[PDB]
This record gives sequence, C-alpha cells and structure tokens, in this order.
Amino acid sequence: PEMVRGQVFDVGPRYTNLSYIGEGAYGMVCSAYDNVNKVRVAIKKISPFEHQTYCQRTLREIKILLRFRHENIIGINDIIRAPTIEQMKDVYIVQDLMETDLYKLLKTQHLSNDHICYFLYQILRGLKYIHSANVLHRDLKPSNLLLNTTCDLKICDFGLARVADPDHDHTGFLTEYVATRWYRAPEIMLNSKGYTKSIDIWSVGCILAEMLSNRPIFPGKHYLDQLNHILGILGSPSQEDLNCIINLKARNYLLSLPHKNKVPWNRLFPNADSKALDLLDKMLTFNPHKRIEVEQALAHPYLEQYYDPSDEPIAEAPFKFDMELDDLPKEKLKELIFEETARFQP
Ligand SMILES: *CCC(=O)N1CCOc2ncccc21
Ligand SMILES: *CCC(=O)N1CCOc2ncccc21
Repeated sequence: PEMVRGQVFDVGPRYTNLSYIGEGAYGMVCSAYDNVNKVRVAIKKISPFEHQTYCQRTLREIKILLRFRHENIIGINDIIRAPTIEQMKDVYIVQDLMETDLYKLLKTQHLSNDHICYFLYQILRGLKYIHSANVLHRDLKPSNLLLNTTCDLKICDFGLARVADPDHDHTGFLTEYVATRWYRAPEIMLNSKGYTKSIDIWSVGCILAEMLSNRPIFPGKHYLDQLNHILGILGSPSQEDLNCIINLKARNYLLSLPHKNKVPWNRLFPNADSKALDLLDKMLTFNPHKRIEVEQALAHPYLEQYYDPSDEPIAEAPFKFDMELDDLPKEKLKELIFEETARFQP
C-alpha cells in the first residue's frame, strides 16, 4: 500500500499519484487521481485515537453530508474502509478537489467587490439549504469555505453541526464553547448555547467583514476578550437589548463596562460598497432576535444581481439524529460509522 511523508495513506488501487496537501483534525489530507472518474480528488484520512476510539464528530459529519445535496455544500464522493468492523481502522473520505479556501485566499489576495458579492451570495445560498434542514453549521469561518479555480464556493466541516433547538438555547454567563473564537456571536459569552440559526448569521457577518478588509474583524485572544472586541465596534448595547438578557451575571457584566461608542462601518471599511455595509450591519446585530435571517439576507439589495429564490433550493425534509451522538459507547460509535459508510462498498 502507498505511503505519503512517512505515513500510510492507503487508498489505491482506485486512487493513485498522491500529493500531500496538509493536515486535518484526525489525519493527513492528500490529492489523488481518481482512475474511475478520471479527475483529481481530495482525500482525508480519519484514524481512531488510542483503542478503537473514533470521534462522534466524524459520524455527525458523515450522516449530514450524505443526506445533503447542494451545489454550495461539499459532498462525499466515496468512503474507503476495510470490509469488516474487526478489520476497520482508518477511514478515508473522498471529496471534490477544490483549488483553495477563503482563509488562504484572504491571506494572499485582495477581493474585488464583485468577488465579495458572489462569495457572500454562495455562502448564504448554501446556508439557506442547511437551515432549511433545521441544521446549524456552528463553525463557519474562512477555512471552511472551499473555492475552485472558477470561484465556485462550497461549505465544509460539519463536525460541530447540530439540529436547531431554540427552546434549549439558554445558558449561564461564561459557558464554555467549542466553535472557533473569532466567529462567535456575542450571546455565546452571555447566555447562549449556539442552538439557534442566528449563531450562523453572526459568523457570516464576520466573514463578510473579513472579505472587505482581509483581516478578522474581532480577533479575540481569549474567551471574554472576544466580547470586548465586539462591543468595541458595535458600542454598548442599548437598554432594550440589555433587558433581553434576563441572566443577572451576564446583564451585570455588561452594566459594569464603561460606555463604548459605535465605530461607523464606513470608517472601518472606507472602500466598501454602501449596500454591503448595510447588510453587514444587519448580520452583526448584537440582539440575536433582531439579527437578519438567511432568506432576508439573500433578498437584500446588495445581492440583487444574484437573488433568485427559485434557484436557491431547500432540503426535502428536516434532518434528525436517530441516536444522541454524545451518549455513545466507543463500540457503538465504531458500529455506527461502519454502518453509515456501507453504501460505498462494492
Ligand atoms: C472543511 C475543509 C475540508 O473539507 N477540506 C480540507 C481542505 O482540502 C479539502 N479539499 C477538498 C475538499 C475538502 C477539503
Ligand atoms: C428581548 C425583546 C426583543 O428582543 N425584542 C423587543 C422588541 O423589538 C424586537 N424586535 C425584533 C426582535 C425582538 C425584539
């Protein structure tokens, strides 16, 4: 079997001519030539940690990506694993090869207003489908937006995704959170578990700001500093928006802060399109109840060139987890991964 940079990467005979792209969360990522479809593909290796112990996030992502079918969401083309549970160790996930991602592109390239507009449209078009399935992505950020050589955009990494659960969103002040810090909505630090669609719109707003300047808008260095970056631009929340926060420790923290002035969007982004800044303002609203929803964002004047709801498909049914994937013994999780990946065996 074939080897890459000292590590077993055993995907052949179908996939040959491996080139090391980089690392991921559970293993190496490579490109390879697919000898059946006669194109290069991307392949990620997933290895279990310690003793036959996989991660629930691998199962979560496989289940979602196999159910979803959308032009702006990465698909799974193939899954390679041993024919039996006893022999199963590494799992390889084959997907469309994409030239780059928005993190890489923003480190190196100024975006035209036309590119920012088109990228934003495609993010929201994919997000419309995700939210129509009652799913939250929960970790939208530039590195999770793949781009091909013609700037077609696909959302990836559904490892933190969850079914929406607004009735169970409330939590105490300073509740620990898993998703990438710079893209966390203010309410995560105050009173929210990130179980509502508004969590993802905030992340999109952060991405839009980052596309306008090539710099993250709210680069917090630690958990509470993320909130202070947010307030340093939006300014102090209004009395009405504070009254929405019933939790006293969260409320009183905000009341303890000095008054902070709003930084006008046109001063932060002096080169930006005025319609882009009006939409940014609506995505980066402090109060999640006042925050624009995905379908409203699509209908905003900034996206008028692209908006076409008949060409913005939705999911056939809401997505549901059959098992609660945090409850699971490690043997049951391996079994479920084996079963979810069965359709790719010959
Ligand atoms: C979300 C990241 C992802 O799924 N990756 C990692 C980068 O390379 C890559 N190429 C093709 C498809 C998916 C990915
Ligand atoms: C906490 C109350 C709240 O969020 N409100 C009050 C009225 O204004 C408003 N507009 C839209 C969404 C939610 C609210």
